[PDB]
Amino acid sequence: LPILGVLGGMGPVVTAEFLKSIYEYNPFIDKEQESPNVIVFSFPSAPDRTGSIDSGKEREFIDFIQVNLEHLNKLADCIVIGCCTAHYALPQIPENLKDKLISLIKIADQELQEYNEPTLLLASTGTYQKKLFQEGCTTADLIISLSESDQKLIHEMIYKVLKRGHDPLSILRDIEALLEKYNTRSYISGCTEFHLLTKSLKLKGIDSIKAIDPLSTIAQNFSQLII
Amino acid sequence: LPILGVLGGMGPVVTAEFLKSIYEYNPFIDKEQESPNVIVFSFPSAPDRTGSIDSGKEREFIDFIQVNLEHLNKLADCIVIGCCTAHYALPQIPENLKDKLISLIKIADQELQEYNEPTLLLASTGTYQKKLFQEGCTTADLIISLSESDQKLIHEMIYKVLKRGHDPLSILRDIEALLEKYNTRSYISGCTEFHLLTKSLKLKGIDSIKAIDPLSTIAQNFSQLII
Repeated sequence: LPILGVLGGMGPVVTAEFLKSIYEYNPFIDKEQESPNVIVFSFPSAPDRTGSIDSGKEREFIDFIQVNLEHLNKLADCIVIGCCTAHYALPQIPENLKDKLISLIKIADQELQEYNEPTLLLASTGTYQKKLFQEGCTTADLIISLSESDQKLIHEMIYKVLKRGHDPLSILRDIEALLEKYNTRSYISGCTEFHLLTKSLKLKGIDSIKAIDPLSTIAQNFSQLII
Repeated sequence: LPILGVLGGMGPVVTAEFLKSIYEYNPFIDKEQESPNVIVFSFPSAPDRTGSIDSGKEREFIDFIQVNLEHLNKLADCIVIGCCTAHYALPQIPENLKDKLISLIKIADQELQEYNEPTLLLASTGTYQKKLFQEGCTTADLIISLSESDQKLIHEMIYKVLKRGHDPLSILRDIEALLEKYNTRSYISGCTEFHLLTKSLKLKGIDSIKAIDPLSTIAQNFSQLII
């Protein structure tokens, strides 16, 4: 039986919501015993990702990621790091600890390739500084980058609303204004906390916005992805 | 930093909801880095608990519990098995694998001691057959037992509604009728899926029912319990 390992806690609110998504998207038919097997390491003590870039302390963060990948390699068959910015550490991690890894950047890339329309990357300044989507996606030409000022506003939404567990729909107007400003109807969840927004839109039946949301995709396609 | 280990997946819907409860009850003040560190083994492939009792296959179930306690003993500082019925396996498990264990039966017992009023045990036939609450609680005299017929109705609620992720408030009328039938205003979540009901009551501000709910208690008192 295949086990998904989740290096989580970045942040904890979205980590818990992702685990919930896994079972919401894979309801069992007859017995509970059919349902996805998942190991979650929800460690919010993980250093601030953008903080680790803005200060000099990338080594500290990379070690955190490496030690926990060592654990999860022994326990799980596939691994996901529940944080986009955190993927910046991967070039420094030995290749053996990334054999089972499913990249959120690549999941986003595959989805955007099918959608094939310009889409607004909603992400932290850290994710933008490290150019994770621009350097990782075959569909980089379809990715619209936020300006520096709008990146800082996304930061506020992430830290003041989403990470603190407040209603994700409270930022919907700010998001719709951004989409209108950048002339698109789609966003990429370039920050995992936008899984929370994506769920809230789906719950309300708001189909006007296309969300390229890697965590929703992983949950939805668990059967096929997790081998 | 103290880590809670959760042997979960019994069932998965309540396991995910419990992890969510942990962060809902412990909102951070300044930084995310303050928040609870938790390892969840959500393995729904765990054999049916009552099924393992009704068939002859307790050994199979005990081994499942033992192998995963071996893992979590190395990783966590405190351990919780997210299933009341599953506690029946503990007498067969070596004493070294239970040093870090926090019993849901004991958490319920401590709470009932403070409340000090008769309370209806909502639990599976398996939990009743094994007499986990009657044999484990100092406050056993305050525990009202469901009749055999009403135990089977609780079974239906658990399997048809709660485990399948349907709205826990859909069984509220049946629960209120039971409380009235047994002449009390309190229940014990003798089955972990009643954490889902407890959350739903709290969300709606229904204060007329007292829920002795071990998972809510563990989430709420994480700081003090998890050492």
